[PDB]
Amino acid sequence: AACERALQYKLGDKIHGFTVNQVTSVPELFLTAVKLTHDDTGARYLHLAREDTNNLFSVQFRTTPMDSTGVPHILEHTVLCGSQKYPCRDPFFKMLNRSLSTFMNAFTASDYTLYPFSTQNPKDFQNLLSVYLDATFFPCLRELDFWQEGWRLEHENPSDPQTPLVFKGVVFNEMKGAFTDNERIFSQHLQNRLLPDHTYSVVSGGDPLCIPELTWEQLKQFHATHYHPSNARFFTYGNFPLEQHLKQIHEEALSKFQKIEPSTVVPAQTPWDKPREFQITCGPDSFATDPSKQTTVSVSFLLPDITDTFEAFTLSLLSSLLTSGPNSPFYKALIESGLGTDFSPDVGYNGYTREAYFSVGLQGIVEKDIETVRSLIDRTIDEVVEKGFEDDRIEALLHKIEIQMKHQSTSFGLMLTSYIASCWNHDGDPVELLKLGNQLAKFRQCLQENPKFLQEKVKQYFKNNQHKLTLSMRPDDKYHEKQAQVEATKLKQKVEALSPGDRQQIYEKGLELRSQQSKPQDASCLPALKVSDIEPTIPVTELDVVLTAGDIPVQYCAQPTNGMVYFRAFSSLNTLPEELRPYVPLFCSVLTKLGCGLLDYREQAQQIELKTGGMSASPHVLPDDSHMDTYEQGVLFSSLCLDRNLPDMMQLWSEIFNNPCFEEEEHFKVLVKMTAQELANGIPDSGHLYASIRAGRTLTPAGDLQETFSGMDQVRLMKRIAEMTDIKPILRKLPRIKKHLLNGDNMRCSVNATPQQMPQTEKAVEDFLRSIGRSTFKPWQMKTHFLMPFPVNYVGECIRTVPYTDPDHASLKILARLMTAKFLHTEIREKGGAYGGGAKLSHNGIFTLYSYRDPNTIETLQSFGKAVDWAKSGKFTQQDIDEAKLSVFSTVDAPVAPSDKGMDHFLYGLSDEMKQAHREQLFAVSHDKLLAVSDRYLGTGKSTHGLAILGPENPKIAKDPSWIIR
Repeated sequence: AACERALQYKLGDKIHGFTVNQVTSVPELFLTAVKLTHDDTGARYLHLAREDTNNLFSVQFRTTPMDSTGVPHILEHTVLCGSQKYPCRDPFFKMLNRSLSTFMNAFTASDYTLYPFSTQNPKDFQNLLSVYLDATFFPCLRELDFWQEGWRLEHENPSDPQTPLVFKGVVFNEMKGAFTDNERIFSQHLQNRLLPDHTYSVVSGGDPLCIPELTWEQLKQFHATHYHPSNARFFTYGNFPLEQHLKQIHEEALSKFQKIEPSTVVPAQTPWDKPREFQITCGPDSFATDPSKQTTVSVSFLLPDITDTFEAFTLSLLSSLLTSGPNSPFYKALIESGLGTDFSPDVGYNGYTREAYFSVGLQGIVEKDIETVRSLIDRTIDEVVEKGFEDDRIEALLHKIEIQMKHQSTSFGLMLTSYIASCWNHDGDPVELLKLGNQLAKFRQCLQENPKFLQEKVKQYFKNNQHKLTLSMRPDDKYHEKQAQVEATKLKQKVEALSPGDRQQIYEKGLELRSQQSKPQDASCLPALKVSDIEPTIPVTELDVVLTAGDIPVQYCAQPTNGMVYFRAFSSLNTLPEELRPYVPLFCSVLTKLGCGLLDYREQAQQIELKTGGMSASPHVLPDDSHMDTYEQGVLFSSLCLDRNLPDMMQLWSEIFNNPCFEEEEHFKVLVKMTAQELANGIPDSGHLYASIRAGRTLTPAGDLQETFSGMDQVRLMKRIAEMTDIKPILRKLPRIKKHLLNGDNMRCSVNATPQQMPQTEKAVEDFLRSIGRSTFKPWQMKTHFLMPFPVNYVGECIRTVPYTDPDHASLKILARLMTAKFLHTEIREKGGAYGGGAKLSHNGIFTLYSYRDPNTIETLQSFGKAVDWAKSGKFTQQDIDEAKLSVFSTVDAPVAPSDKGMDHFLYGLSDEMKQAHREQLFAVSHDKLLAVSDRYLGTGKSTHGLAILGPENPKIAKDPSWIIR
């Protein structure tokens, strides 16, 4: 096994130029941690050897910007457009089709950047590790790649010099979209204000007004100073041997550098002595939203540095105690006070920065109450100092921590790297941060030996700490108007300062960039795989449906879930009246948080968090793979629990079915308002999803109903519901849904658990099931534009293909991945400047066309017209089809955690006879078939086309009478 061998490194062993410094076991996580340092370049290596296939490698570079120009983000964003060993254009989004990797993506945060990737096939791991090593340590920083990828000047047509020069770029629109997010605006301003001393004072992502002050030479110097491997943290996770990683790294990249000192350390923020206060302004509230109540307030403190692991542990626990749940002091003080609608952005602990900053505050309040809120918060802290915390809540919190320690996930390496990145960015020993068990034992001991421990901590960091702050934000109806005007003024200031020779230079450089883009060029220099590497057969999983008292089919699975238990239960909806369908999402939202039998919502929530590890309920619409318009709707009462707490949880579920409290009204108002706000916030960050859903509404009964359950109609409805003052008519609906959905008539349960816990689970599930009651489609074309005050655009469009078992559906899943990887990724992201775009084939058979953060709309609708023409013409080689197969078979074979194998058969009904049937219709894909399927479905007049676009108002779009404006 990986762990046993990995526990066999002796202190002081030289391994391919590395050195052994510390090895430790982590049994609560079942892994082994190894710390190594290179004898010359000083880069740190962390190896988390753990017996899981999906291995991960990540390289980290501390990027400490000193301005808002946005240099570290663009340096990260551009080194994915060539290098020395692979001078081909775009090595990254070409290796997205020459690898079996399930994750391959890169991140950049305030004071660091980090390139991880995780995969399962060792040869593919070696290939992509070489690609990253070369494409970060030795990139050819073409100025034209900076022009394409960062910011540049360009006419409305690089061929015509008679149209004005505007800014273009991908990072530019990326940040425009990122700061379309009011939460992000607030958090950015808060971090800048509370930490104004040093690098956190400036927008490391670059402000959409301060990007143009960045020049190519600055970028090259930032790279030459920051990406030297003395600023390199290497982190690898999984079962592949260590010698491979170290040998490849040392004898590929590290040998060509020498030791420097990375004078980049972020210094401590100076302590204030007087509480401060500020004011920021943001964009308006989406649609019909009362202008009065849109203010936001915070009171954010300053916690110690995260070099001391235990102090940060204790303060994280304390913040969770103070903020989370209807049993927390600030929930009772602030949330139920009737002023706000939710907590503030970044509420609770935030250890992202060098020093943690607790935050707390409302939003949706009226301005005149700000001092009120402040007083509340201040007063509330006082109360805690004189009371403390109820012991049962502490026990529930520790139980939840234990659950999150034990629950097995598919992507453990990614979570480990994204969890230790911040703490290890600042010379902090990361092994100590992995040992949750040791620190929980320490926490229990320290809490027991002194009863007032948490009271003293709250006093020390909330009473006697002067580094407070009180930020307050207000909506401006013309915030983005002002941003556009100042950007236009900056454009004019930058343009008139240019000689005609430089104008001709810009024009010729734009033409050369266009040539470098649209020229069909080579990619053979990169390593790759073959479809002879995709495994031919997948192992089968053991299922055993067991009818239990008396017609309830109850699947079971025996997985190594580490002593945890995963109950699930799908209950249908066919007998429900049609008029109560829209509120079914609301019913599921409030079902598990209103009162169960003899308990009230605070007691029930304390139970739920004491016994289980979460108890949700969320409607699904599952389509059928033997007919186009056959769908099974229904709610999925998922759950989770430790082994011992199994009957208790099950009793809870019975209580939730038999006796839900539909008369607690104040907490229902609170939950409705809070969740409606939470749905109103999210429309930007998932604009393409909403657009695609509204487009595909009219194609499929399943599509229309999924639009009702999660489309824009849902947020519209919830906004209408949280506005009302009389919530009686809505709370009088819930019994009518409980009497149709909380029974055992049309219900199929499921269980995942270790075999040793299988008979006890049999008994408990049967007890629960005995403890419950036992009582033409014509596709049609619609267009729709949603007026949304955003800078960037979100475009959707759908096509109606054939469902899963149809032979043609198999080939389309290669074409859809083919168009994205070759044609759409170029004519949308690299040319149109968007953040993302392409096509997918939904499991139901909807060929959807989407765009993510698109500066333009009509071109993309036309770029989609050129998408079918390019495919129908067959202008792709045979290896291109070999590329798509390698891609899809890295998506279809994405590893599944013990918690869900197999939930596809339980939900969608895919027996391993039908998966292998489809898996071989994909190996049987040839050039002639892609031509045969493309001209059949995607052609004009061959299907129905539903369109939907989210974005700012546009003259041409609003003109066409063939469009609907909403």
